[PDB]
Amino acid sequence: VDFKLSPSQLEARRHAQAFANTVLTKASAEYSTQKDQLSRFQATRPFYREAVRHGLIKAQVPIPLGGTMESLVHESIILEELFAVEPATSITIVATALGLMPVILCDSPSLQEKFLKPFISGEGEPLASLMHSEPNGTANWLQKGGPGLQTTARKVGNEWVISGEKLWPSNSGGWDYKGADLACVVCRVSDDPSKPQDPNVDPATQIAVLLVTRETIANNKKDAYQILGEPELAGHITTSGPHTRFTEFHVPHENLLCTPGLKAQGLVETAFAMSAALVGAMAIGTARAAFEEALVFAKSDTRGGSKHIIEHQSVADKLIDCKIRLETSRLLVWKAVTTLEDEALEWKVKLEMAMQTKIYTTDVAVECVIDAMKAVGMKSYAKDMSFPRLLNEVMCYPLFNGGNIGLRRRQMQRVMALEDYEPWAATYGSS
Amino acid sequence: VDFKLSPSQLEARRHAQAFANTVLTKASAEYSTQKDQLSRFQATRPFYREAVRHGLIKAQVPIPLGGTMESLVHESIILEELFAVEPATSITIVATALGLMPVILCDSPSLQEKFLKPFISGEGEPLASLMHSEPNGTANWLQKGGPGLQTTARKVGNEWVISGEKLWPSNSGGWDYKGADLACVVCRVSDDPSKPQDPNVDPATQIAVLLVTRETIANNKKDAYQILGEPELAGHITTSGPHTRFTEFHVPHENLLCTPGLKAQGLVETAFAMSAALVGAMAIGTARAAFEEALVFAKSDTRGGSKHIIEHQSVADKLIDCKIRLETSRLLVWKAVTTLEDEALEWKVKLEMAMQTKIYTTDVAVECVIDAMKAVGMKSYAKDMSFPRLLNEVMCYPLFNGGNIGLRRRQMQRVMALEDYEPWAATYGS
Amino acid sequence: VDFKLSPSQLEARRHAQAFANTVLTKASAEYSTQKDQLSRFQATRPFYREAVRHGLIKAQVPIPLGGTMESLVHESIILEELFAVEPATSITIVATALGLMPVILCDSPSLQEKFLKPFISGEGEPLASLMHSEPNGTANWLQKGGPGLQTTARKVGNEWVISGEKLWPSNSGGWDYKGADLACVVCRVSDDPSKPQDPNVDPATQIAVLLVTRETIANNKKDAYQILGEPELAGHITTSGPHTRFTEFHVPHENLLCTPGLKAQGLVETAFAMSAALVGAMAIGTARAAFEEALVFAKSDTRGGSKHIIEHQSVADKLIDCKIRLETSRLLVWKAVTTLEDEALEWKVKLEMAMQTKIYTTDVAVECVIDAMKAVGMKSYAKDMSFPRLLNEVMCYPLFNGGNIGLRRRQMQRVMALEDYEPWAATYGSSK
Amino acid sequence: VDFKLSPSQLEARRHAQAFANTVLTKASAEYSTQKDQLSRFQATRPFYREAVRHGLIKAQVPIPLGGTMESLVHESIILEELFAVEPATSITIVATALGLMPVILCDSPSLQEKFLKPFISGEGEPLASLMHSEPNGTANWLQKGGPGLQTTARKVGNEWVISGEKLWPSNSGGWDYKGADLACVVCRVSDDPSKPQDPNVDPATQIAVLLVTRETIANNKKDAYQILGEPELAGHITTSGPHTRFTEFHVPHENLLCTPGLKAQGLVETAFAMSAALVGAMAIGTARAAFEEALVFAKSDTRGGSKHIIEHQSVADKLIDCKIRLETSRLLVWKAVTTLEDEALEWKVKLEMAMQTKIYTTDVAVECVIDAMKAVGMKSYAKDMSFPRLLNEVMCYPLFNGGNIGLRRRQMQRVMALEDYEPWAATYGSS
Ligand SMILES: Cc1cc2nc3c(=O)[nH]c(=O)nc-3n(C[C@H](O)[C@H](O)[C@H](O)COP(=O)(O)OP(=O)(O)OC[C@H]3O[C@@H](n4cnc5c(N)ncnc54)[C@H](O)[C@@H]3O)c2cc1C
Ligand SMILES: Cc1cc2nc3c(=O)[nH]c(=O)nc-3n(C[C@H](O)[C@H](O)[C@H](O)COP(=O)(O)OP(=O)(O)OC[C@H]3O[C@@H](n4cnc5c(N)ncnc54)[C@H](O)[C@@H]3O)c2cc1C
Ligand SMILES: Cc1cc2nc3c(=O)[nH]c(=O)nc-3n(C[C@H](O)[C@H](O)[C@H](O)COP(=O)(O)OP(=O)(O)OC[C@H]3O[C@@H](n4cnc5c(N)ncnc54)[C@H](O)[C@@H]3O)c2cc1C
Ligand SMILES: Cc1cc2nc3c(=O)[nH]c(=O)nc-3n(C[C@H](O)[C@H](O)[C@H](O)COP(=O)(O)OP(=O)(O)OC[C@H]3O[C@@H](n4cnc5c(N)ncnc54)[C@H](O)[C@@H]3O)c2cc1C
Ligand SMILES: CCCCCC[N+](=O)[O-]
Ligand SMILES: CCCCCC[N+](=O)[O-]
Ligand SMILES: CCCCCC[N+](=O)[O-]
Ligand SMILES: CCCCCC[N+](=O)[O-]
Repeated sequence: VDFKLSPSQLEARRHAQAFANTVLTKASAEYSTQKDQLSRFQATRPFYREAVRHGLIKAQVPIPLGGTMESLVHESIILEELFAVEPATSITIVATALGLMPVILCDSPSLQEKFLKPFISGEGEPLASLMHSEPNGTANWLQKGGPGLQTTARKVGNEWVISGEKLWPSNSGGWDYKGADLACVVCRVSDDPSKPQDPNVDPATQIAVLLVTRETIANNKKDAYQILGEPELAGHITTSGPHTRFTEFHVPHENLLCTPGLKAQGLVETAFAMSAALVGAMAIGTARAAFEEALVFAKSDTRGGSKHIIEHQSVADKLIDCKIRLETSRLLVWKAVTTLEDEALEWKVKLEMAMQTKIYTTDVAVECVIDAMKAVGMKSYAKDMSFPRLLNEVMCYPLFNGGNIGLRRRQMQRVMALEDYEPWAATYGSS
Repeated sequence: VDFKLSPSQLEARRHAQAFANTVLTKASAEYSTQKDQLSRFQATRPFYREAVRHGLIKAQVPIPLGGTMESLVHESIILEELFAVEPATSITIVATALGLMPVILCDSPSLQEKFLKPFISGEGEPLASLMHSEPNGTANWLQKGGPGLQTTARKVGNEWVISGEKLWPSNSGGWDYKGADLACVVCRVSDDPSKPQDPNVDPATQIAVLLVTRETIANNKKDAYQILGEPELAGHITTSGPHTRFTEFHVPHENLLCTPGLKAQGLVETAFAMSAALVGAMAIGTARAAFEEALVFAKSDTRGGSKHIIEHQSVADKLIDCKIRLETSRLLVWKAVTTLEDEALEWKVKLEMAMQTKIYTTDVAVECVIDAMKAVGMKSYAKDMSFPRLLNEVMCYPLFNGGNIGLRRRQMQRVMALEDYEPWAATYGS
Repeated sequence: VDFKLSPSQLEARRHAQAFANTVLTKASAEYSTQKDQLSRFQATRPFYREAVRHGLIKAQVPIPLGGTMESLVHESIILEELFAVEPATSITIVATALGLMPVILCDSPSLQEKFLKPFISGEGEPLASLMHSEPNGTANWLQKGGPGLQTTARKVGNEWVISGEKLWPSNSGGWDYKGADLACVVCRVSDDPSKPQDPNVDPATQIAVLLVTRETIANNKKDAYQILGEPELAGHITTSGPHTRFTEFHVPHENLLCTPGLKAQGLVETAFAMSAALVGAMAIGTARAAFEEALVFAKSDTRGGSKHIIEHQSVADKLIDCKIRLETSRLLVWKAVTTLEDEALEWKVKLEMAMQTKIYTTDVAVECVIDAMKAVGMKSYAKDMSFPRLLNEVMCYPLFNGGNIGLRRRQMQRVMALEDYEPWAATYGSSK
Repeated sequence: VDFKLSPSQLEARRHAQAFANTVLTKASAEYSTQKDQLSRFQATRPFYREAVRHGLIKAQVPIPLGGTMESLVHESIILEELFAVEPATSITIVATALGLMPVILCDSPSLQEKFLKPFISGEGEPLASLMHSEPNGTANWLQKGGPGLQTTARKVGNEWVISGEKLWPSNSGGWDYKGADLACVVCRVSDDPSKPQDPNVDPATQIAVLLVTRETIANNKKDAYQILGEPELAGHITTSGPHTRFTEFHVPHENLLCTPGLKAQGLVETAFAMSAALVGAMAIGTARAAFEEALVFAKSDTRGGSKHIIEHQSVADKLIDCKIRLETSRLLVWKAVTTLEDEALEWKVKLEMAMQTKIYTTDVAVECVIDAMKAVGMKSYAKDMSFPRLLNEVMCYPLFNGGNIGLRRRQMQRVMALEDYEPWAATYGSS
């Protein structure tokens, strides 16, 4: 057991820090002048171009697939540094990563070569999006006897036809609402969308993922793909994750990611279990920013007293609790990603580790930001400090990438209920 | 022991609700348009105008002083209902209340008559402000051996001369940066405004409060009263609480609220204890709004499943936590204001109850909002729901009106450490 | 609205303290020497005797029914004072109160006169028990399609025959395992106990409460009522709440408390709702003792430093947190009992308030005790301070009288899910 | 970065498990009949004997010093397994380990050879004790202007004389009240113990450690070493940590561990930093036992309903919180002990990490047991389940080995306040 970083991990840290400090710090000057979410998102396009120029999108794709990702620990380090400075553009990078995951994870070299090509070129500003979430919600998307996903698909000739709505998937409409360069659209198979999901079939058997490109959208009637709105978010105010409607939207059969059913469901589950672990690094970067701002302040400011406020035990208690939350969170993320990379472990073990990580790191990042604000005091409430941004940004984490209450805890609960659940398998090995 | 509300308390609640629903809900359409904190505050002026017309400023003044305040429980009920709908203007009302308190609490009939007059007229949009807070902080303003307050006053003939800076006090600059109608400026007495506070004197013995009106400002040089900046706040984005600088600012001795010393300090302490308890009503309003929005959602939305989400035990657990926080908070605020009204209790007993109340209610209001968001899920994060606004608004409460960490817990700790501390005197008697 | 105590409420507090300080403080010297739960229980008999002689058992019974209970607030004050000193015997008094409740609450004077008689005499050491809990659990007793209570009853002739097992009900076996003076035994009506509960019938419609006394037990075959064991508890080590087996136990029809069904469930729900609120006073007593010991310690010990430890912010923060939990807890108990006493409010409003009260006060008392220990430090861990006892005692509260997780949270949840739920009805009135 | 266990790490776990299961499980039947703390401790003597025979005492001493300790990760794994089953005797082993540490850590091979000798032999039942704690408290022992330690020492001719009282240090009086085989007695140097400590002297400059064996005690008058009493503990009821008075107690100058002053305080601080980190593993073992007992119950009891209790979301949520607390704890412990072993890192980096570890692991192990009990419900309150013992055992951890409130948080606070504090040095290296 070993925690030391290799020279390439230290170089990824250095490179990510440099990118964030030299490039991302310029973003706010551009996006703050914009009056709405899409406009703010479009204001970040030049920084995502710089990201691409700096190899950061290429770094979202494994080396065997033509990318430059070295490991999930490198990835975790990169995200913590990026989110420690500015989530604008950083969010777009990870949303693209998630949207590429179902293709990265499929077992089909031919499909991969085709769809990953623009993401590993080091050119343009290509966007990917995993379109799962819906207006009616998704916590119950696999509930037997439930309505299931409201975005359905049916085969017609050599085409699939998508009917439904999505909401929240980052990058989905692209820079311009003519679509992401690659969207993985998660659908429930249904020959008659007017009829309810069959209460006697396991919903996981009915899942299909259909790949939708800008060409796909161009090849459809104007009204078949419609952006109906763009949520104005509390924080991450420069991301795009619009409300999209598909009406009789046609997709070629060659764009079906895999055979509909458990294999499709498994690809979605895997993709979101990878993101469950990595989202902890985003949570850590945000909360670390809050902790470091409070820390510097408490060591430099006496608040009209005789001593720096760090000398007050109550103030120090808050900073201590922040520090501990950040340390345990990082350790858990690194354990989780290495667990996911471990070929000798059952999926069950990986999934449970990734759920734990998502739940802990995202819940605890909120407490960390709030305790930092309490330690700094009134000054933390005004916009000449980072806290107002941080408080809004950090509250996204427990809710997003599958919220902790409806989704992650339920996924973890199912694994623990299994007769062959081995709580410590990721640590002490299996029996 | 009784929890029953009287006809006039129930009518105060109805009147507050109707005012918030018919008047306050209209404010957002006006202030949302504006580009900066000050402009948003100014867009709010017609609504404060209506608040005066509805008697809500009079209601901040006790009846023996010519106002219409009926009791602190009536007050608590009004604030809860106002903040459950819209803190814009509501905030301006409570800041005025606070700015009036040192005058209300002093026992000088001629000062009360002269300075409370606009606030009991029912006319105009008069503002008050208690100007205590400073750029450098105030948690340590009474630390023996510390620098103390950085706004100082010295007597020069029949006048006092103010040198220094205030930051945060609501309404202080008025609507137009020519000043609030009444400002109570809290100062440290210093003959030499540049020599450090004497490490050998108890800081409480050096406090003075000077009353400053738009007339006082108009009677000084332009450069003696400078507004240097206006914080852009996370929430309560329509309030004003500027950075003010006083340079050789002259105030008549007749505008000295009381004898400098323990008495001036006691007046500030008493004002901030009353606000300590009443800010709990604010936190309850904001947190209640969150809870009720989450509850209605949980009972009417299945989130793509077969049952309303209130049926999921993890969801119900959050709402149960929210409800308990609110219920215990309102009980504590009513106990505190009642304790404050009791002529039989000693000050320390009242102070300590007021401190517990500010600490508890403001800390748990935050948890209540956040748990309400977690229950609603991803939808709570977008501005078509109330929560983004509520989240920012709620975080103000543990930090403001004397932050819990630096101020209220230390006030409470001092009381607990006194030799004659009786933890249960407000309940079982002294 | 008003928080002022009356001369009678102040006297009630004075009396409870006097009894705790002069009588209950002596109990330890007697029970500490005993080897097992039952023996420890028996060693408290003389103390329960004094409590009866002080009127404390008579005080568990409403005035209209021949007792001396003045109100639920009086009761709340008394319980807090008793538990702040010694839960031995105090626990027996409240367990009796619970056992009396289904009778107190039934609408039948003739029944009440007969069964409450010994409890209001001011003599002897009569014990009551409400026997609901079972070895297999009760969180799901009203789950439709579930097994239901495993203690069943059937009418044979003009008697009822009880089959099954109870576990946990305080005082149930009496002082000598020949039975409590009054036991209210909650059963599920079944004509064939070998057949499972009908999954199509609402469990609440099958509930029956049978009154069993020492005579009822003496009139049955010796093997019809067997005590099988007595749990060794972490804290409250002087109570008795044994494991009881009923086998073809015969009870006279005149001992059926009311018509079986929703009415019988309603009496049980009402009794446990009342205790749910009053059990907060117990939690408060235990946690108050933790708090005051820590506080006096912090104000008189410098732990080798120059200043009393109360002057350290982290220590103060703990005592502040304790104080706040106790203050909010008592306010909620008084609001909840006062709510339950209000004739104008719907049951669901009273129930919901009682559930919140049980949940909040019991959870936060645990925190209060643990924080008081952290503030005092290593010294809190040794038996020359009260904390080791307070620690084990306080952990009882979130688990007992209907656990927060399986019972109280679920009862509250059901009320919140109802179409006509009014969150603030107890504070601001109904819109109905 | 790597979390894999080596074959020797796995054998250590297996061995520790076998020992706890075949040996320590039998201790209860023996100590449960005894009527006081000292007799309960004495009733565990045959079990410590087996422990020595199994090599567990030898395993407390680094190999370079003649012991078998392979690493601090091995040690953490051993302690976790032992305390998951039975803290009787396990606690004695650990107390001995702390007692040995000032010698292990000093730079005197001659002292090390002489005094470690019994502990590396594999025979008898030798006990060590680090005697720091006192009747009047120790959280303020280094406060300038404060009374300081109330156990003082002075040099008289070629001997040191000890005046004062100790309370709590485990094993301090040995099996029979004639003394531990080795006690490191921590003293404040005072020539005239009637005088107050000089408020102008830095207290750390006055610390001395005197080694005291059964020999030293035998060579002194009986009245000069008196056991005044033995605390009756809430949990860990089979340990001894008596109240002892030294009156004119004579010690040969050869038994002086090192130069009094900062060197001596340094040794005490290092020994207590190591234990701070390792006490985490004890708290994990205890909390794990609670979690596992609750899990098994939850997956096999319906509590009179139709489904196992784990299917209830509120029960699962408690179990989930327990697991995350345990998982984050072990991670922090392993990170701390490896940080402590890193020769490249400055001491304050190691100290801050050790403090983090002790505070977090001990506070959350308490929450874990109580959540476990709440999940199981009323059944958890009776002694036919483990929870009553575990609840009492777990409450020791936040209070002992330097309590979080008075000691570990202030130690961490002081480091954080340093002008050159580097929060992430143990992770991302020092600048
Ligand atoms: C910046 C941002 C980026 C995003 N990125 C993407 C993306 O790339 N792709 C994508 O598809 N989506 C994305 N989302 C959406 C995100 O993944 C959400 O987590 C997702 O919509 C699910 O939300 P939810 O967990 O609240 O579930 P919902 O289904 O909306 O349920 C909401 C709440 O209901 C309750 N609930 C419902 N069912 C249960 C149950 N069975 N048990 C207990 N409680 C229940 C819970 O309290 C839950 O929190 C993004 C959102 C944001 C804001
Ligand atoms: C909308 C709004 C309205 C307001 N209204 C008014 C008003 O009408 N009048 C007015 O005067 N002010 C007003 N304020 C300011 C408000 O009252 C603040 O609470 C006040 O400025 C004091 O801030 P503080 O508690 O953070 O103390 P600071 O002195 O700013 O201290 C900041 C932090 O330092 C730490 N600290 C400092 N000293 C200690 C110590 N001794 N012990 C432990 N920790 C310490 C604490 O963590 C504390 O939170 C308003 C602010 C806002 C945003
Ligand atoms: C089973 C067991 C084994 C033990 N092993 C040993 C051993 O081997 N060797 C040994 O020497 N001791 C041992 N101890 C004692 C243990 O290490 C205690 O932690 C130690 O006695 C110090 O206790 P304390 O942290 O509570 O400090 P104390 O000095 O007792 O202070 C108690 C409380 O006062 C408050 N306080 C005091 N000063 C401050 C401050 N300046 N700032 C904030 N708060 C303050 C804190 O709340 C603190 O918790 C053992 C005890 C037990 C029960
Ligand atoms: C001192 C003492 C006095 C007592 N007094 C009496 C008395 O006088 N009369 C009497 O009858 N009993 C009494 N009891 C028992 C007490 O009332 C218990 O609370 C009762 O046995 C119910 O226990 P439980 O809540 O743990 O439920 P259980 O049925 O034992 O359930 C245990 C756990 O399972 C889980 N669970 C089960 N079902 C669900 C569900 N549907 N949803 C979510 N979680 C679930 C919960 O985590 C719950 O805590 C006493 C016990 C003690 C120790
Ligand atoms: C790695 C995370 C992708 C951005 C957010 C995805 N999501 O919310 O599901
Ligand atoms: C009663 C509330 C007054 C408004 C805020 C005052 N303050 O923050 O100090
Ligand atoms: C009012 C208290 C009764 C004693 C305990 C009863 N119970 O746990 O159910
Ligand atoms: C690692 C040693 C723990 C046993 C005693 C700890 N202590 O309290 O100092």
